[PDB]
Amino acid sequence: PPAVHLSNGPGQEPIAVMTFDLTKITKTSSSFEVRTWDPEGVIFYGDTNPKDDWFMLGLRDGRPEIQLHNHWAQLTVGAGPRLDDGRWHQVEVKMEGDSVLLEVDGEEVLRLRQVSGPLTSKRHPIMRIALGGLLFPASNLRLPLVPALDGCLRRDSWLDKQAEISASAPTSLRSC
Amino acid sequence: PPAVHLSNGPGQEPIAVMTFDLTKITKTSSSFEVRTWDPEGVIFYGDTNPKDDWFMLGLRDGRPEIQLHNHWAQLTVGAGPRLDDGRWHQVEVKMEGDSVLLEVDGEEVLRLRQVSGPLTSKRHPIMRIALGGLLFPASNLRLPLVPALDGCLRRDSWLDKQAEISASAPTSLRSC
Ligand SMILES: C[C@]12CC[C@H](O)C[C@@H]1CC[C@@H]1[C@@H]2CC[C@]2(C)[C@@H](O)CC[C@@H]12
Ligand SMILES: C[C@]12CC[C@H](O)C[C@@H]1CC[C@@H]1[C@@H]2CC[C@]2(C)[C@@H](O)CC[C@@H]12
Ligand SMILES: [Ca+2]
Ligand SMILES: [Ca+2]
Repeated sequence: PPAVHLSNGPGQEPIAVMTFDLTKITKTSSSFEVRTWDPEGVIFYGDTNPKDDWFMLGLRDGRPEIQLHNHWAQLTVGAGPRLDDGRWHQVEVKMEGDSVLLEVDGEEVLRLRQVSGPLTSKRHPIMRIALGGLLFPASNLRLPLVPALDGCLRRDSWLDKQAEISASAPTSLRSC
Repeated sequence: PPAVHLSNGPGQEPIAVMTFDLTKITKTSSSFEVRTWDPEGVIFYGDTNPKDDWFMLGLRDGRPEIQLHNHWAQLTVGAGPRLDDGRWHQVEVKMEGDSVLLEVDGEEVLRLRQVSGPLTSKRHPIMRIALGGLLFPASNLRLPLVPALDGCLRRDSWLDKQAEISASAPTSLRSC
């Protein structure tokens, strides 16, 4: 299975950005496998607005961390086991009603409840997903961390491929 | 080791309430072991103000759930494995800087960051801890649940015993 490096060069920007049309979404889940020895960094970021409607899944002290900022909630939460042990880990993020669920290696490790309304029914119908980086300065995070994540990603599926509008990459993706 | 039932009668109120003087606190951690087959309910509640400075640790769908409401954050978060398997489980809740940490059976399963300033340096210097129930109607929770927790508690330590002002129990505690 083809795998890509989650950091390019200095690791100051995402390795890829995908844009989706929220009105065409019929699937909200995203899943992938990640391998790394890096204890801190951004796995993926998402927003419909970089100022007040954004989300970030990363690692801090080797463990998953989600920072989220929208009309309903603003939080910085760590959960789950360390993933920086150099082993492949299955990760899944999805919506379940008004909640965001995080599953690691088959187990639910975190459920952020009351954080969102239906996606398709959101104001701005365009969602951006960035891999290995944010779409705003790391210093503007609720809790800053250094975004560079020295790791590999494979078997990824992002939201609903049928709603994907476009995909870009500042620089060509590197294979692991 | 002596153990007590976490629910008395209809399970509409806590089995015990302890009050502490925050200025005398030198230890914030609380720990105990719990056993139960009940998937939903309140393990313990805490506040300095039932309207806008409160906290609740309970179970929903068998898993830990924390609801917290204060000047800095307002959240409803689920995390960790199910604990309603009828086996004894070690649980520890403590402050680590501005974060609230939750450990289950020796493992950190949840860290709510940026949710609080130093306790000793809080406005109202009195904190109440209630076991097996809340100090306000369940309907006023951020996300209501039925508080009755049919389970047993033992080996409990609450905050700093040297700062404990008093302890009450609506009805006499029952042994498991
Ligand atoms: C977590 C989700 C959904 C599951 C999907 O698998 C990944 C995306 C990333 C973007 C999140 C969105 C949930 C809703 C958010 C928090 C909006 O309020 C602002 C950014 C959005
Ligand atoms: C979680 C803590 C601390 C660890 C201790 O072991 C238990 C108590 C319960 C009460 C919490 C407090 C943390 C600060 C809170 C959220 C205040 O803002 C309002 C209620 C307080
Ligand atoms: Ca890193
Ligand atoms: Ca119950």
